[PDB]
Amino acid sequence: ATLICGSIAYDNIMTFEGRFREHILPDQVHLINLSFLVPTMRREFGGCAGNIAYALNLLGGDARMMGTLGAVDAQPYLDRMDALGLSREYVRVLPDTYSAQAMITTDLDNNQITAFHPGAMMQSHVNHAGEAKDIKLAIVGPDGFQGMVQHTEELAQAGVPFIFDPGQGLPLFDGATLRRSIELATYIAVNDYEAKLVCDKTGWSEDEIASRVQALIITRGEHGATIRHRDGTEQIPAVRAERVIDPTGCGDAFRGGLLYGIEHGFDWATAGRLASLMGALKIAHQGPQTYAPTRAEIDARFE
Amino acid sequence: ATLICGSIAYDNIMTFEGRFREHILPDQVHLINLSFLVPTMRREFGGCAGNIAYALNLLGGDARMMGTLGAVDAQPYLDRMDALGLSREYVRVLPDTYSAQAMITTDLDNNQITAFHPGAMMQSHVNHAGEAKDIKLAIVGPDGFQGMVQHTEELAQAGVPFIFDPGQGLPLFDGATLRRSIELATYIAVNDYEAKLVCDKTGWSEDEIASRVQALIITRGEHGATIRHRDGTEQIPAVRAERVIDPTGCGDAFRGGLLYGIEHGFDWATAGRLASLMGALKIAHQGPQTYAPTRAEIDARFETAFGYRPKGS
Repeated sequence: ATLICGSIAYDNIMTFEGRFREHILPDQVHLINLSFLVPTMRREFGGCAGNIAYALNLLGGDARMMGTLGAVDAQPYLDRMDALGLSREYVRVLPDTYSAQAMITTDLDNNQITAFHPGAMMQSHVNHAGEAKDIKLAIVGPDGFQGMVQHTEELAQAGVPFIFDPGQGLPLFDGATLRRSIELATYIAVNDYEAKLVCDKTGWSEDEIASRVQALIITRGEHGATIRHRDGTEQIPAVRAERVIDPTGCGDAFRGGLLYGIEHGFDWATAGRLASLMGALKIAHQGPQTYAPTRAEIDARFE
Repeated sequence: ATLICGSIAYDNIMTFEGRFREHILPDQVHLINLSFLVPTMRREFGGCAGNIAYALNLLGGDARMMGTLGAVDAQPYLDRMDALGLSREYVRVLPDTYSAQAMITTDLDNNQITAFHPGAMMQSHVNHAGEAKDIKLAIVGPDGFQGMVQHTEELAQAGVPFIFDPGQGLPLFDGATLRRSIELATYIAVNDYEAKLVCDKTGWSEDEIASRVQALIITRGEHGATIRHRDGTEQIPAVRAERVIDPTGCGDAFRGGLLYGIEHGFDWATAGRLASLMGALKIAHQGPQTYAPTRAEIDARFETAFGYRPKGS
């Protein structure tokens, strides 16, 4: 099985049928005390653990989420996991906390207010990667900082091969902990720019990073991807999209495709293309987890 | 007893370490993209019926909440009403629905933006206010619109005097329904900007509104309140808060006090003062229902602010 260590999040998408600006009051200190009804408040399913697990599930793989939700608002995702046949074993629900979530409100003129609450994601380290069962492969993506660090350590202790994917959590890393995570890692995935940040932060050249992992995966997105291994470098081409609707989640779809390749028999040339294709399949849809290709639709679109 | 019609909600209170006034200006033209971190979210018992009931209950009144909750998450609020000695006869719980959820963001100016996910509140008209027994007085506060209008008509038909408190529900009213609600109403409570809205929407002046009820009560935040009744106008002084912690529920705490004053035969000056005190007692604590003054404390604080002890006439 594949142990997907990452954050589990909701995006609450809210619409204000009105205009924010018409609600500043002319008080000595500008007053705003706006309340508005959101009867069609949307629940978008997110977080990288969720996104990748969803992508690995569609491929026919066996995905195991290790992430933390909040008891205040866990049920919807728990319900969704069960209906998708996803294991909830390593999904810990913590009391008196909210799940990781963004609140996104747009008015009629398309002005936006975004509040992110980290929530249950900041206590993801209560889930210990090593103390599991039947894991052949993992991934560590963006999560609460402590969780990310602990997972890398415990996955190595247990001897599990794992993709280190610091993602948007990369700015929290210093020279030393980034250097440490790379050595313990078996693979690493980043985009072209993050690869550059990693070089700049570690003080190691790309060559030096490569020698410390079985593969270094650099996604260029719309210009494709690259996979640097022992024998050399695969040049993964970009997959032609049906349409561009929402780029949000493509990276995680790409990873879902990638993790299927490693766990199964596929070489880096096929696995890299599998990844690429997953990124193109999600983009033609709104949200991270709305695209739902059947497996036969994936291998037909592969050839 | 006093029937408290209004929303029952869980408040989800977030802090913005900044000022909305710095990012939302009406003279500006660019697309707003305010993005911020909310390190803390506080879950609290809220909703206008809950808050007003809690306040009336603190004073020793008999508050009967009439509102709807959702089955998926009603339980802790029900357990709380039991613990508070608040009767649930008129609280109805609806299957396969969430209770109302307020997503409240507060900034360093104590300015607020609320996204209100009504859920079970949208079904609040499953309650019939005209069937409530032993009711001598009522408030109709912010709720699902259909429920608001229905409570209004039913309480009037049954001859129960009521305060019409449209509050955040006001944009849901058109002119004719607003006018009709006021005609049916015995008292109106609004804040100062809501009063202007009522005037603009009804086409009535504040003078004309006042003439159509026993009292028009207008709250002025930190400047206290105005009560326009048949025999003059009372200007209610603010109570300086012991400290300013959380404005959520201040208006409701005020309504709690006002309702107590009306039932125990307080004159408008004394009723408004008590209302104004409850507001200040509330603000010194986090959450709309965290404050728990004794009746003795309420009384001592009233005298300290106003110069006499509040008495029924």
